[PDB]
Amino acid sequence: ATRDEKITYLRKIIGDKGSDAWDVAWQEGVTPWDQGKIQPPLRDFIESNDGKALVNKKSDNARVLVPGCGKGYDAAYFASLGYETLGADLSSTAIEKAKEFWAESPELKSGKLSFQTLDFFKFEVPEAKYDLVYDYTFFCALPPDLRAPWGARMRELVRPGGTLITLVYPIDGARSGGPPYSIDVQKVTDALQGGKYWTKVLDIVPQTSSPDHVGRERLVVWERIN
Ligand SMILES: Nc1ncnc2c1ncn2[C@@H]1O[C@H](C[C@@H](N)CC[C@H](N)C(=O)O)[C@@H](O)[C@H]1O
Ligand SMILES: Cc1cc(C)c(S(=O)(=O)O)c(C)c1
Repeated sequence: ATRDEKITYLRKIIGDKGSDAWDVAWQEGVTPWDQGKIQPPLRDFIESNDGKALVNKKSDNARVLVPGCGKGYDAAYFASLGYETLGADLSSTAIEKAKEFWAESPELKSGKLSFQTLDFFKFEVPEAKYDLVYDYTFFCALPPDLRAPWGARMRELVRPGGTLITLVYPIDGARSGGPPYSIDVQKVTDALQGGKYWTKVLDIVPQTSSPDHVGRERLVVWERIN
């Protein structure tokens, strides 16, 4: 019942079952990551002018992908802004949980918001790709040997000139624990760039962070270049 127990039990299935351990933890209720809401830094950036420039540039077909959406809080936020948003998670339970949590959302009924059980590493990239991708508590969930494929998949999922927002969390330092892995902007930079493929347009410390997130989180905005 203790959070530390739930993390220890979670890290035990990931060692025994691997990627299939995520749907196991979702249906078993062991979801110590679920905060019920989007992180404040995401809203403040979008409502800022540095973020406004992206929301006003938004075309009438701007597509947003939220890998590892969980219950799809961030995905529902981007749909509320007018984006054709897709929430993708490996767990079919989580996708079913997101569809209940946002059942009354006008965007789920209209189709702007969509929740699908997809594999970030396996699903077919749409031809038009994605104008924006948001990664929170997904890169830090992947084991270290999957970060390079993560950045490789991000290079093809984001269209040229598109945006990849990465809320780097948790920035805990030398903590060698499993999920959630301690990450920094450097680890995200190495995975994304294999000035090769991306441009770090913004790297900021969020003004309004969750209290447990203070000092362990940075919002980084990447642009896909040629
Ligand atoms: N290869 C994958 N493709 C898609 N989703 C994945 C993959 N591996 C793990 N996940 C999902 O990533 C999520 C990680 C969780 N910490 C959820 C974090 C989620 N972003 C939240 O804020 O609640 C789980 O829902 C997993 O099912
Ligand atoms: C994948 C994953 C797992 C856990 C347990 C947590 S945490 O909320 O407890 O820190 C986070 C943020 C991500």
